[PDB]
Amino acid sequence: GVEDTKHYEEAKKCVEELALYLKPLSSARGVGLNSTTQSVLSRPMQRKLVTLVHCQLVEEEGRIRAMRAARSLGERTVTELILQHQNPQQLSSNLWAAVRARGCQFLGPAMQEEALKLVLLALEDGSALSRKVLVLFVVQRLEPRFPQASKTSIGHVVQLLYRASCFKSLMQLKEEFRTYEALRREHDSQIVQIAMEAGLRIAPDQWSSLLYGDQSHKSHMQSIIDKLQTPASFAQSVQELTIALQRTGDPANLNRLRPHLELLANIDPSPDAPPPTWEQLENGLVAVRTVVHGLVDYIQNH
RNA sequence: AUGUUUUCUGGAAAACGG
RNA sequence: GUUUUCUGUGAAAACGGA
Ligand SMILES: [Cl-]
Ligand SMILES: [Cl-]
Ligand SMILES: [Cl-]
Ligand SMILES: [Cl-]
Ligand SMILES: [Cl-]
Ligand SMILES: [Cl-]
Ligand SMILES: [Cl-]
Ligand SMILES: [Cl-]
Repeated sequence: GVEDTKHYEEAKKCVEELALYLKPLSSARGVGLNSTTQSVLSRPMQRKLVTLVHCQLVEEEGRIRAMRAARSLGERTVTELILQHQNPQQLSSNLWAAVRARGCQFLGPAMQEEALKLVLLALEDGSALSRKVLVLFVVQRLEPRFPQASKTSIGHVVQLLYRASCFKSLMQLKEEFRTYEALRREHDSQIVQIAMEAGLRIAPDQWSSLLYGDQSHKSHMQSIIDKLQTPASFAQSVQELTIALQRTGDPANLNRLRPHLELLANIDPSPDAPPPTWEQLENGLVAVRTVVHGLVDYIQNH
């Protein structure tokens, strides 16, 4: 076209403004005291900003890299927004409330492990049992050992495996889930998905505490989280931030960032992606400037 | 990072088959 | 080609020396 240069100039201006947030004080948490002048931008955010800033927008290859970098920055931004907004003291309560609202339940690390191993004792041979019969089998063995357990709560553990698509009036375990390691993984993954859909962001260390009551299942939880990551993850995470914000009313109007974030999520990150037009380059960089500006402002004020 | 872990990603050997 | 044992390389991600 002949607007190519003009698009370049706007794109360059966006990147210039973003680069200012990497300067030692521009993103300070608070200027009241030297001890609080640390940047609000996490190490991943700073890495991803440096990567974008380094893109040569005067070369096609540089423009392709800038779009990938804009997408990566925007996806991390949603996570940072959720994390800053998130109330650590209400986290476990919001998690179990989300689980229980779906008629599911996590009885606790020792009780849940036992419930699942009992389900396997009944079903690992391929038997197809009615729900009432399976629940009864589990309750008769579990309840004397864990008096807090009940027929109602075991039914909820069974519903969680059901909602996790582990089965198939009659319940039969899929062949792939007829071992404890496989069944437990799918169970754990379902809880993580419930948490994410509730707008929660929980790290592998805390997941290990919540689901296992120790710190020796971090890599396992990290594995689960990573297998849930797809190209659709960024767009869904935008909708999940919305849930998190509605839990408290969104006084900062973070919801205004939605269209910009959704534009970024629509960026095709694959290497077989056609280079961006100049228009797409400008729009993408405006969007990522707007959201990073949004994040920094949110943290510095809240 | 000559640090920890995770996701995706391609060769050796053993036995068998044809 | 099937099954088993053992193992490459690269890209990316989280944690993180801070
Ligand atoms: Cl340039
Ligand atoms: Cl470049
Ligand atoms: Cl919260
Ligand atoms: Cl829910
Ligand atoms: Cl629960
Ligand atoms: Cl327990
Ligand atoms: Cl713990
Ligand atoms: Cl671990």
